Amino acid sequence: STNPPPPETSNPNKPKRQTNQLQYLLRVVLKTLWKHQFAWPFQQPVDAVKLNLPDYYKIIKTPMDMGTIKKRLENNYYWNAQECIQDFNTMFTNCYIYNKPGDDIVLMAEALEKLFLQKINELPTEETEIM
Ligand SMILES: CCOC(=O)c1ccc(-c2csc3c(=O)cc(N4CCOCC4)oc23)cc1
Repeated sequence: STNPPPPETSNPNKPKRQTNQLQYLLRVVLKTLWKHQFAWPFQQPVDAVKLNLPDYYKIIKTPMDMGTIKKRLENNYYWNAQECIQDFNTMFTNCYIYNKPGDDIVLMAEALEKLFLQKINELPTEETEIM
């Protein structure tokens, strides 16, 4: 068709780790985002073939979505919280560079992003490890 396989969520070489900030991201930030009115387009990888998105994978070199992010959180895939935050920003900016400003999907991403920036500002200022 063809869609690339979902992004990796497990790191054999890359070391596993957990912090109170990654914990807050999973148990609070992502839980709030997941039930937003506009979460559903971002809950799984973009099926660009079924959606007939021309050149989507030529233009979007790093596909990203909240289902991948959630599983990476559940797999301690991230070293720290800022790494998780980068995947969220990649998901939002993917949508902004691919679509006309002000389109429906862009409005949905913008509203999710606005909620996301609000919740990540509740993150503990100090990072502390977890077993
Ligand atoms: C089977 C039903 O699922 C959906 O309705 C669905 C799922 C994911 C997306 C989505 C996520 S990012 C993104 C993008 O960057 C651009 C497009 N477009 C643009 C051209 O109009 C059409 C959707 O869609 C998406 C959109 C709809």
